[PDB]
Amino acid sequence: TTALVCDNGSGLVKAGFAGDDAPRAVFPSIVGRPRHQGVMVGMGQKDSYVGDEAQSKRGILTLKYPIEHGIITNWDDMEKIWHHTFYNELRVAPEEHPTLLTEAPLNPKANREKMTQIMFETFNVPAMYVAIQAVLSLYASGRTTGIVLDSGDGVTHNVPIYEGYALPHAIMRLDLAGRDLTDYLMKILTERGYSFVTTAEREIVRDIKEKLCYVALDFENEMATAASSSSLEKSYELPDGQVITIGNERFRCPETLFQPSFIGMESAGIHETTYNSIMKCDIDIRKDLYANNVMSGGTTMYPGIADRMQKEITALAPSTMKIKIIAPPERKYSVWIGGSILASLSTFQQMWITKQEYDEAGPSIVH
Amino acid sequence: TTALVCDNGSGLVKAGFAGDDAPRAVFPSIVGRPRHQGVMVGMGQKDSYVGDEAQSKRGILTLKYPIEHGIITNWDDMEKIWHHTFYNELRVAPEEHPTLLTEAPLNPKANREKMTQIMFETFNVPAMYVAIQAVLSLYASGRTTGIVLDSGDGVTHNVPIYEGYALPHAIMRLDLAGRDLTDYLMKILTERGYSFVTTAEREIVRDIKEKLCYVALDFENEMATAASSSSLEKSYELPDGQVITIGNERFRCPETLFQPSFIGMESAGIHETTYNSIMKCDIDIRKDLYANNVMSGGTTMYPGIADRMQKEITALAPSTMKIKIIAPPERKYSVWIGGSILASLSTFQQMWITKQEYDEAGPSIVH
Amino acid sequence: TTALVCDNGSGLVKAGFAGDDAPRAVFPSIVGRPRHQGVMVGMGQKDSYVGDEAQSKRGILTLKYPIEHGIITNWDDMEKIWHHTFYNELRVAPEEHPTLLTEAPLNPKANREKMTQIMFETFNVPAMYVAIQAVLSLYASGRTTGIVLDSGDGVTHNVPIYEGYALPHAIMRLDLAGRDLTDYLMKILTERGYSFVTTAEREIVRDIKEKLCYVALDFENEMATAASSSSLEKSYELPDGQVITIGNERFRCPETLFQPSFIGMESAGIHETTYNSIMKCDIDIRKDLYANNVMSGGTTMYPGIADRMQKEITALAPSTMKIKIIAPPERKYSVWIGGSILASLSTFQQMWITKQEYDEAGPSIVH
Repeated sequence: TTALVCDNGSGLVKAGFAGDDAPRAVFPSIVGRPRHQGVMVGMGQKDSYVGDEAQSKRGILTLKYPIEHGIITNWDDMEKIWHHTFYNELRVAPEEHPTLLTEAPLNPKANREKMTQIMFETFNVPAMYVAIQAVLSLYASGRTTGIVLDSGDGVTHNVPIYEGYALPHAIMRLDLAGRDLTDYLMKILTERGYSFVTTAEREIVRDIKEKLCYVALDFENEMATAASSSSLEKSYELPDGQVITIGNERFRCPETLFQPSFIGMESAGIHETTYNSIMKCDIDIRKDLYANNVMSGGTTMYPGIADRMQKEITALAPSTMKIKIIAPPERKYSVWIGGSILASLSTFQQMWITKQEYDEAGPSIVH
Repeated sequence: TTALVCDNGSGLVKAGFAGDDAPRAVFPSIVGRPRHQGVMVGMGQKDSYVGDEAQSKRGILTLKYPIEHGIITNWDDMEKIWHHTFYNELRVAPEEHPTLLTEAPLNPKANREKMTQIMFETFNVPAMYVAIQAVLSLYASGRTTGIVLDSGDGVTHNVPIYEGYALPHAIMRLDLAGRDLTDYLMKILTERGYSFVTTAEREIVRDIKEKLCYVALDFENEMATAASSSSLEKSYELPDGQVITIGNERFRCPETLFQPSFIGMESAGIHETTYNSIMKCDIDIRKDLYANNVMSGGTTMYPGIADRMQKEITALAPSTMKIKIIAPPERKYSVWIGGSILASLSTFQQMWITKQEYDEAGPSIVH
Repeated sequence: TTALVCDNGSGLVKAGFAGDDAPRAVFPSIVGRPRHQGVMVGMGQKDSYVGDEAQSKRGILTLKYPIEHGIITNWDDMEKIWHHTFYNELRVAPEEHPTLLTEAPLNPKANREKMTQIMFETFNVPAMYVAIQAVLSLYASGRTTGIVLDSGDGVTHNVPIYEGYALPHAIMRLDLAGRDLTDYLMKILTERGYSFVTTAEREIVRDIKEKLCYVALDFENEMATAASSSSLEKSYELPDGQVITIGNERFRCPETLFQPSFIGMESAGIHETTYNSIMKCDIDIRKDLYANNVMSGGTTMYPGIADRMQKEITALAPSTMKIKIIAPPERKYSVWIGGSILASLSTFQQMWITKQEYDEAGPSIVH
C-alpha cells in the first residue's frame, strides 16, 4: 500500500513512509568488520555490524562509510544498508511499497542507472522515482523561487530554481564540506595535544563537530578575542574519562565554509558560489533570487550562521537590494519533508518508473 | 565416554571430569627422591614418592616442583605427575576420555607443542584441546568483557577480553608471584630468628603463607600500627613443637604485589600493570574495562584484597569513572569451573584436535 | 662565533657545529636513576648518569628515554640532556653560538613554544631557529621536489614538498615505528624462550634490532622458506654468555612497516600512506612526486628495503609511471647534513629568532 520516502543520505540515511511529520528512522550509515581476533568464542557474533549497533560497538570494528565524496563506493555494502533498513528497522516488504529515492545533481553517470537497476532487480519494488535532493528542499520550503543549499557530510550543492523552472547552466557543486571538516577538526585538535588517530575515535571528533562548534560573526575580531584571556574555551567530556578543552579551533573549523584556503581547497567559498551562481542567471530573475536564498541539510545547523552568511553575501551583492536568507527550523529533516509532499500529490505519481516500463527499457532511458 | 578437565597448575594441579561443582582431585604436584641412606631394608619403598604421600613423608625426601617459572622443567617428572594422577587418583583409562589441558598466554614455543606431542604419543588420548588459563576464567566469571588476573605460584598473567574478542597487544606477564613470595617470606622470617633453610621446611613457610598472612589497607599506616605495642603478632604452631610469633612481616610479604621493589624486581606492580594494560586498549573499550576487572587463582585469596586493589586502582585511574573489582567466591577452582563450561558446550568440541588430524599434522599446526 | 646544529633526536640526539661531514657527537639520550641500594659507600656516584656512561652502567640504573611518542616527557630530564651535551661533550659555551634546533611537523602546540622559551631563558643562546626534521632532509638530499620519510624510534613522518613550496593538507604522521618495533621484537623473542623482561635488557633487544634484523622481498615466500630446514637462523651472542638463535621473527619484526595489523595498529602501512599522500596532492604535481620518494632516518636502514618498498609502491601505483625510490648513503646523519647546509647559507640567517625579538615577543609569535 503506502509509498516510502527513503533519502540516500551522505551522512545519515533517512527513512519514513509517506507523511507526515519527520523520518521514522535516521542512522549514521556505517558498516564495520571486526578488527580484533576472536578468542572469546561464544560466539554469536555477526559477520559485519551495521549501525546503530556499530556505533555502540566502536573499537572492536573498523567503521567504513559506504558513500564517499558523494559516490557509492561499493554496492555490496550499500545493499546491506538497504536490506538492514527495510527488514530490521522499518519492517516492511519491498513488494508492498512504491519507493522514492534521492541523488545529487552533479554526480557521475551511470551511478543513478546502476543504483536504479540494482534496486529493481535485487529488491523488486513495484515502482520507483529518483529525485535530486535540492528540488525536494523547495517543496519543503514552500517557496516557488530561490537558490537551494543541500550541504551534508561530504557533498554540498547549490541549485537555482525560479517559478517554476530550473536554469541548467547555473548549478554549482562544492566538495568543501563536511567529512573534510571532520578531518580538519581532527588535524587542528592535534594543535592542543588531542590526538585521535584511530577510525573509531574519528566518530568522537564528529560528535564534537555537532555539539561544541560555532561560527564567528567577524573572523578577525573573533581571532582577536581568542587571543584574550576570556573563556572561549569549552570543556568536553570523553567516554574514557578525559576532559578536553578546546578554544580557538572551535570557531576556526566551521569558518572554512567562508575560506576554503584553510583546508587547502582551491575553489571559492559559499560566499562567492552564491554570488557567482546568481550572476550566471538572467538579469530579470536575479531580483527574486535575492531574498530567496534557502539553506538546507545538517551541516547548515552550526550556531553562527545564517547571520554570518547574510552579512557576507550582503557585502558582495550590489547596493540597495533586499537580501533575506531563509533558513527553516529542523533543516536536518528538510529533504524528507520534501519527499513526503511530492509522493502524496497527484499527478506526477504517474511519472514514476513502473515495473512494466523497467521490463521494456531497463537502465536505459532513466532520464 | 565423558571428557576430562585437567588443569596444568603452577601449584596445585587440578583434575575432574566434565561438570559440575568442583575438581575431584587437587594436589601439590611434588615429586621427591629419597635423600637419606636406606638401612632399614624392609624394604617396600618407592623409587620416587609423588604427592599427596610426598607431603606426609617430608624430610626423608627432597621435594622438586616440576613446573618452574611457568615452564615444565623436565617432562620425565611431568609424565609421572600425569601417570600418577590418571591411574592412582582419578582411576580412568586415557583411551576412554577426550581431554582438556591448560597453558599460560605468554609462555615460550615449542613448550605447548612438545607437551601436546608427548601426551598424544605417551597416553594416546582420543582427542585434546589446550586452552590458556585466563580465557577459561571468563567462562567461569560469566561476564563477556574484562581484564583477567590468573595469579598462581609462580606465574601471574593479565589478559584483556572485550565482547567477544581479545586484544593481542595488551597481554602483560608478571613473574612477581607466588614462589618468590614463598622465598621472600622465608627471607623475612629470618628477621625474627626463624630460619627454615631446608627444602622440606619450605613447605611449612608456604603453609604460613596460606593461613597467617594478610594485606594492608594502607601500607604507611599499617607500618605505623606495627610500631605500636598492639597485637599484630599471631602465634603459629609448628609440627615439631615450636611456637612461632610473627608480626610486621605477616602483612609485609603480600604487599610485594603492590611494590615489586621489596623483592627486588624491576617491573611495575599489579596497580600499574592493570592501568597500563587498560591504557593500551582502545578509547571506546576502556569504559567497560573499568568495572570489569576480574581476579582469579589461589594467590588472589589473601584477606586484604580486593579493597586494597580497589583503592589503589581508583587512585591512579581518571576521575569520575566507575570501578568495581570482581572477585568470585572460591577463586582457587575458577579455571576448572571454566573448563567444565567449555567442554560441555556445543559446537567448539569439533574444534578439538582429534587423532586423525594428529596423524596428519603432528606437532605442526597446533595453533 | 660559529653556529651549532643540534638535532633533537627521538633516539639518538645528534650534535655538531656548522659543517661539514657528520655530527661530532651522537648518543642514545638515556637518563638513569640508581635502582639498587648504595652500600658500597665510596662513594663517588652521580645523582643520575646520562649516556654514554648510562649504557656502560646498565642494570645498576633504570633507563628512561626523555622523549616518548615524539613529545618531550619532562623538561627536567631534557634540560639535563642539553646541559650534559653542551658542557661535557661538545665543550662549548651557549653565549658563544647561535643554535639550530629540530622538531616534528605534526606535534602538539605549545611544545615548541615551551621548548624555545626554556632554552632561551635557561641557556641564554644569542639566536635560535627551529626547523621541522623533514625539510632539512630535502636540503641533505639535494632534490627540489619529493615526499620525505623521517622515521626514528618512535615517530615517523611523511612530508610532500614540490619546487619550492609545501602542500599543507598532505602531511601524514604514523606512530608505527620504532620503539614499538623494539617492544614487538621483545614480545616475539619470547616465542623462542628468550625473555627479556627488564628495562636494561630492552637495550639488548634494540641492539639485535640493529644488527640481526632484515626485511623480506615477498612476505608469503619468506614465510615459506622459514618453514624449510634451511638456515634462516642466526646466532647472536649476549654479554652474559648466552647464545641466542632467532629465525622467522628476524624478518617478521620489520615487516610490520608494511602491515601494522601485526602490532595491532589500525592505521595503514607505509605502502598506503605513501600512495594516499601522493593522491591527496594536485594532479599535475603527482608526475614528479613519483620518482622523488626520499627516505631518511635510522629506522630506514634495515637490509631488505628499499626494493621491498619499491615493489610494493609500484604495485599499487597507476600503470606506466616511472617510480624510483631515493635512499641516500648514511641516512642516520641525513637530517644533520641538512642542518649544516641551512645555517651556512645566506640569507635566512636573518630569519632566525634573535634575543631582541625574544625580549619583545617571548613565546608568542614563534610561528
